Amino acid sequence: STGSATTTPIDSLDDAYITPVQIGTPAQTLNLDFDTGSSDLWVFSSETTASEVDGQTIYTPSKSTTAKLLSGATWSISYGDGSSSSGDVYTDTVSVGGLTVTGQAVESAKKVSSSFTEDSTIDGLLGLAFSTLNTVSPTQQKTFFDNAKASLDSPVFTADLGYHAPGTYNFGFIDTTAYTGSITYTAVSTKQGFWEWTSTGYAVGSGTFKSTSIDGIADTGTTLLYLPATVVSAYWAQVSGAKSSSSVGGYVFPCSATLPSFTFGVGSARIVIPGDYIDFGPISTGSSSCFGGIQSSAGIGINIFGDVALKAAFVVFNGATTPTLGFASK
Repeated sequence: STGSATTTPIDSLDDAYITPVQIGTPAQTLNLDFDTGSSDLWVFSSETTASEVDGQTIYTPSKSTTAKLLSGATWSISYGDGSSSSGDVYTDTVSVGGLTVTGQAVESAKKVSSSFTEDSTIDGLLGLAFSTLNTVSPTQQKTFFDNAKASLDSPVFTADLGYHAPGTYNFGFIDTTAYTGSITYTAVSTKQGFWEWTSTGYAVGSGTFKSTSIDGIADTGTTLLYLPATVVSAYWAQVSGAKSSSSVGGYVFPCSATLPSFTFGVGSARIVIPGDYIDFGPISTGSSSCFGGIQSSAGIGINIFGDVALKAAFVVFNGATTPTLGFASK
């Protein structure tokens, strides 16, 4: 089997991408944030505290003839940005782009943190990291991909995120028309439950490539590119007037600037992030100070190749017995 679904930016900045997902019978379509940095499929629901729902579409398990309460199971998650959610668990039929999993754990939120409530465009998350990170207790549950894998034509999914435009998540096949050149594959460590890999270095604009190992995660659920402070300083030093602002929370730059590109290495291959992809717009409405798309990871504990990096590439998440990642230009 295969599946293919379009993923759409939630706003004009590409702050996140939403993909329609069919849950239950008859289908209830919710727009979920596909997140290769986490491993829970959780949704706003008829069980979510009413004051914490503000425009999201909800899953109502009582209206699904295939929903079954997973007795005794609860979940609770906290994300790297400080947001969180928790609740109980159903199993139900879940379909993405024509690919159907029966008995998928659907984690129904009883509580969500304010950042989720305040984002009416995201109805929940669909985790695509390794199932070892799934938070369901006392019996950990499998991700949608883990449940589908054996049925897929090939045990892979691909992320093809658009810049200021829709893109595609495919399951079970590699669309050879969706990229240019070849796909360069690179080793993955699953020891932390992430799609963790090592970039071979970077360049700023037309500058020379610096060969240096940068361990990080491929994370579709993180907006920005978070890299070591040395790398980030080298980038922003090429933007007149850019500076790190403690009060804003990162590097800012004059909105009048033209940003240089940023290149990262994948083995001997190179992925070029155009400068425009690094512009996240005014820090507040009407400001002439703009927020940068490359930020320091120093306070995180891990480097994160988020959407800023991934949308410059066609990315293969190869879930073979020994997982690997592939990157192609497009």
